[PDB]
Amino acid sequence: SDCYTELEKAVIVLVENFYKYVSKYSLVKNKISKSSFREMLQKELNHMLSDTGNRKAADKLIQNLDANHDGRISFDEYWTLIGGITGPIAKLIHEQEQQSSS
Amino acid sequence: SDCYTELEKAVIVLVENFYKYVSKYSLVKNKISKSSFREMLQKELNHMLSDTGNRKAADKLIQNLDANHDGRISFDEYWTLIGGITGPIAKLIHEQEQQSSS
Repeated sequence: SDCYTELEKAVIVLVENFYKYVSKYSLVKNKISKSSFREMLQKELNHMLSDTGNRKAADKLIQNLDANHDGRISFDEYWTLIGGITGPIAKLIHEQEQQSSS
Repeated sequence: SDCYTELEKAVIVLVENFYKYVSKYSLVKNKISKSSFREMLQKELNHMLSDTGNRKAADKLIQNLDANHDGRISFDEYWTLIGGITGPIAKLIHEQEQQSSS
């Protein structure tokens, strides 16, 4: 009796927040523009973004990925883009759930 | 009135599921063993792991990271390790919460 850990439902929810944008197998034959990652990020990850710098740290990754990428999408592509925003604010996140020791 | 998106609380929860293992700033002077990632993964991400192959897809990353890494932990280290397990099962996740079209 197992509850499904928050982390684990969350790895499910992150996998859906990406796979919603393809038809199940379709990583080349039906796919988004990589230019929607940086835009969908301003809808589904909106509460840490306002400074706009956190979004500039998405758009830097787009161009870095374009240089290497025909649009054979990889599952690893989206995951390695999220880690380029989740970084400068990453300390600040852990410190917001505390807020009592700067 | 904003609710805090599941994805976004979940990026918080992932950031906590890592930073709980350092004293806030301490990434070199107080830090975990990289051998704890592959082990803690068998506790907090337990419901997709049983096959044990998904865990061998963690331990493969550890050895790849050791060759490059004194233990100056980055925030990006943990995040790029989670993507090495979240991959072969990644399609299977998106297919499980649907289950109605193989």
